[PDB]
Amino acid sequence: AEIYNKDGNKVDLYGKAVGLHYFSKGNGENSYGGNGDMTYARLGFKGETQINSDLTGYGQWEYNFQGNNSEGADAQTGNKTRLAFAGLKYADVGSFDYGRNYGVVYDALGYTDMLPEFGGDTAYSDDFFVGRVGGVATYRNSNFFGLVDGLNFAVQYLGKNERDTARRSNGDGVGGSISYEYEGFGIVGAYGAADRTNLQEAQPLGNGKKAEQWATGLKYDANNIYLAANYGETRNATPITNKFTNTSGFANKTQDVLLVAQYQFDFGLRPSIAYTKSKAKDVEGIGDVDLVNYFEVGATYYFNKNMSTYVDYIINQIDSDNKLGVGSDDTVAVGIVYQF
Amino acid sequence: AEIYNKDGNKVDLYGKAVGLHYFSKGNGENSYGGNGDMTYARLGFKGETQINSDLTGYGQWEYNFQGNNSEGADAQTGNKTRLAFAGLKYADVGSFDYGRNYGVVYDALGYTDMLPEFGGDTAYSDDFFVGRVGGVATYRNSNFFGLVDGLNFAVQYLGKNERDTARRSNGDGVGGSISYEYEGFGIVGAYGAADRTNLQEAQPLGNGKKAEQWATGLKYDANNIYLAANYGETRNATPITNKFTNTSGFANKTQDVLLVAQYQFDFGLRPSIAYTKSKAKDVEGIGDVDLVNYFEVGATYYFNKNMSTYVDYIINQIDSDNKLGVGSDDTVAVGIVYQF
Amino acid sequence: AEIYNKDGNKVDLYGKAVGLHYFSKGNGENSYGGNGDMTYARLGFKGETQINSDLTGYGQWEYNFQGNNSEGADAQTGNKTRLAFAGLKYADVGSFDYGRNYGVVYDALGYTDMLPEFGGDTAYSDDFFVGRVGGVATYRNSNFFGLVDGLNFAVQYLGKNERDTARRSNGDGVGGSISYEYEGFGIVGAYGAADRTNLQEAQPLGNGKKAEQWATGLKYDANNIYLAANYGETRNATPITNKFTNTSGFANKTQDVLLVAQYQFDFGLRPSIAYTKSKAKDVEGIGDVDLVNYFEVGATYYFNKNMSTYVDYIINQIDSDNKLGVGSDDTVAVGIVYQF
Repeated sequence: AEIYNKDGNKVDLYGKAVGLHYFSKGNGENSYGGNGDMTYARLGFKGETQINSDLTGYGQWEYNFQGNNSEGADAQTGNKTRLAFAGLKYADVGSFDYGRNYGVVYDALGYTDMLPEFGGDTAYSDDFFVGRVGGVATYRNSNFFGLVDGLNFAVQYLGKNERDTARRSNGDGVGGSISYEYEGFGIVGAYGAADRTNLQEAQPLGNGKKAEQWATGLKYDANNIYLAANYGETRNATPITNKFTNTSGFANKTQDVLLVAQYQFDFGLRPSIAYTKSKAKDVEGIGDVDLVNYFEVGATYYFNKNMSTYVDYIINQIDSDNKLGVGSDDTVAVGIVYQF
Repeated sequence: AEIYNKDGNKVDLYGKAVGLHYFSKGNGENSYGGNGDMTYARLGFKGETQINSDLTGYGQWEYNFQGNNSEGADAQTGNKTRLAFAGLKYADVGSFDYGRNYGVVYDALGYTDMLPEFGGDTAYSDDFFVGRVGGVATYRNSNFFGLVDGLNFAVQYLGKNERDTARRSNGDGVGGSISYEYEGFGIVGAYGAADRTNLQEAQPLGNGKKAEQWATGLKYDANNIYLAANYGETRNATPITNKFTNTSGFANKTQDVLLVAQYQFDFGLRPSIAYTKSKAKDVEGIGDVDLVNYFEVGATYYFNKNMSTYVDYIINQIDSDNKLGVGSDDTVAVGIVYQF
Repeated sequence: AEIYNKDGNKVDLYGKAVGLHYFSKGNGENSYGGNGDMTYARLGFKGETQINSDLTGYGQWEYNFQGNNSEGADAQTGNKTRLAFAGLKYADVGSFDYGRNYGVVYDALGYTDMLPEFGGDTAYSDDFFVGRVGGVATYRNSNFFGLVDGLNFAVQYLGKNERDTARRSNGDGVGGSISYEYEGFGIVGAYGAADRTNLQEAQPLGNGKKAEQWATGLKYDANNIYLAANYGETRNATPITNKFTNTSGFANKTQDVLLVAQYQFDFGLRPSIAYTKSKAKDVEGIGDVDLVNYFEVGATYYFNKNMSTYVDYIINQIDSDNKLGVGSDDTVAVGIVYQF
């Protein structure tokens, strides 16, 4: 909501409350998304200030508050800042921001990250360029300097983040993306590469000094229809766990595909169908193994721009024999959302 | 404060800062409420959107920020989300919300939870139906489908929350409440029952597979007067500790009474008197033992709807011999509050 | 931003997003400010309500959200409430607030805490009267009861805070400050003294039962110029670490000086030069040793009241032989800030 607009500065305070539950058999330990209460809230602000006719400054901060914790010792489980960045945008020259922000490969992966609750499986947080990540400098360009309608490109530098776990760490790297959109159609490519830290190199799973991620997308978003596909591959980038040996690391190689189809009826119903598969290769001790493999059926009803509910069912196709011990059971999410 | 109201959606951003101190003898270790700085702040939003003439959607999120922690290693002690839920309300049919919300037995216990700082002793957080708790689905009905002025009822399902401590866990359960209010008078009953988790069943204190809580209330709230009483009992629900053996569990049985009387002078003074007693029975190794036993005198002055101060004194009647090692000393709280 | 103003109550919701990076050689382990992403955000509210013609009530809460953490296990590192207090102000009689607030010796140290990113080295958090601290009661007086233009004084009681570390603890104490400002000139003195806790007395570094801090300031702030100096000394108050022995405590004695000079050009550039030196004496096993010793050059450009960027370079003069193992390398910070 726009809670302040004066002197060329406008501020957006936003947020939501999501009542959310997952249903899966038994513990949910052997399932796609687990089991139980998953309620949470969000709070964020995004600001935009007019410095002059050609120059705008902006910033944004976004936080996640889990609402499925006690008020006791686990009160903080899963809380975090999601975004925190400030930047400048000039004319048709381009924009630059720094902070915690989306890695550039998400420019492609965004095409399919459209499911009510699940999906966007390969867009991992703190995983180089595929998702939200800290210390990223990003240059963006709209309509090629104002010369080409619908053509955008982006260049991003990722600072080194040496953390106490290999999962959330990374070395220095560079990536970029390019996209063209014309009258309903969208196409996008993105690539990123970066050094791995010594801690990542010390993990049992994943072998190499460099990490690489890329992905391409096609979409059609005209009127009430939404169709999109993504394809991508990664080297030493995708985080994995062997539940049998309690071993952790990254996948030497992955190949992923994501498809989504949805339709928005004017009366508020938005049915959804999707497919996602992420395969890993050359995993030490395992070889080839599916990481994600499922169909999705679901729907969201929008009462309005502020209220909605949704069901999201995961027809999980990972088999009970999966060599990594990836969960084989289905998961369904039901939720009710208030946002401003 | 209503910081946004447009297009049928209104948003309330609220919060307060409370400068608060407790005074009790010595360490305060042997006292009712402890000793020292107890300053804190709150932040929350509650939203309400008009979907149509008969349908409203709504959500709310509420957080506690302790202000008596250092900026160091204890920076987070006692911080938590208090409420996080969204729901729909239709005509006279009723309302439904899901998320972290008040257990239905609080519909009764609310009558006496009216003291400036203390009181509401049996309304434990994450304790089934008596207080705030996660994963609760709640149906509410006002004026019996629009047919009976002042008659309300509520039905609530509590999802299982299997946490890492028995204190904050619970199994599946169902509860409800009914209340009738007419011209100053209020009466209310509520009951709740639920399964206990294996972790709760493994604790030294408390024996049984089921937990049960109920309570009834009477109140008079006309003009400047406020009088209210609560009575209630619980089985395997009330959390307790034996300080001698450092043993923890739940009370097999409790019987509780809460009384409050207050008067609001037009010039802003609101004097308060209260009595609270919570007895436990069949406690392993102990038998019968008082958990809470005190009189309360205190007062709040309201400078206005935004500013107030208060003193709250606890005449603690727990004896120095208390078999559980419950604190025997008095406690007084003094506070100054800014809220919006 | 003033997001609500009605019925004599005005509320300020403010905050910022700061994209921030530090550059220092190698690990940055041997440097002044370290190395890497240092992005963060702030959120706070400050409220002011008219109780009557002579009486205003007020409160404020301020929180720090680090934006250089993963969304994983370190998600919370460095997050905290900075301020949380409420108070009343009456006529020319004075104001009183309680909560987490600035220690009174900061009334002096504020003169030089003016650098873009660094500086204000001796204003430690949770360090008695020099910085933000919990459970402080503060009386302030403006213009000597309305009798003396520019003369202010303050008296502050510090409640005991017995925490789990000696660093963030303190005993009871009292301090005050006095300041006089006339047409660009400012002068200020402040003193504070307090008991030390048993935990502080048990630390290897620092010997004594009492802690003491004082400081004086002179400044000139007319037009576009800013000049200020501070001098101060402390006993058993300044927190220190011996990196060689991994020993911790407080400095028996410190003597500190802080100088700053800045100029604000009308077109938005604000160049900055500074000097800071903090020496410790009678440190067990060491004797005399510099804690801080550097020159600062830097600048901030203000695009407007909402947008800015800055570079801050620390010419670190601590030598590589420093007996405490204080970092000897330089550090430069670059940042881009959006605030409302």
